[PDB]
Amino acid sequence: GSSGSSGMDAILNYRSEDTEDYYTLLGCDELSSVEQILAEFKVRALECHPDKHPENPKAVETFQKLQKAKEILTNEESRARYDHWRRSQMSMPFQQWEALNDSVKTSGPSSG
Repeated sequence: GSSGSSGMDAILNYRSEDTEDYYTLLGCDELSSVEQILAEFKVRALECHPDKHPENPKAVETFQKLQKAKEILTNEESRARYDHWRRSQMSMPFQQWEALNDSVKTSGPSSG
């Protein structure tokens, strides 16, 4: 004989997340390696690429935060600084601090 049929697993969790964590953007952590951090950035970035979806401008943002974070992480030097700022939970955002580190002068006027 021959019979059988099953597949009632129609349960998924695609909830959203309201947070601005450079680590969340790529869904990785200190454990994740550079190679991987890039792979996810490519798929996650392409899946929401602006060029592809010219009708959806907002997308640009998602790609802007994906390319930025991916960089700050990919580089052990830049990342190292990020973590430090976290453990210190400074009042100002990493962005600001970053500038201070490089130079104690006004760097990057374009904010938005």
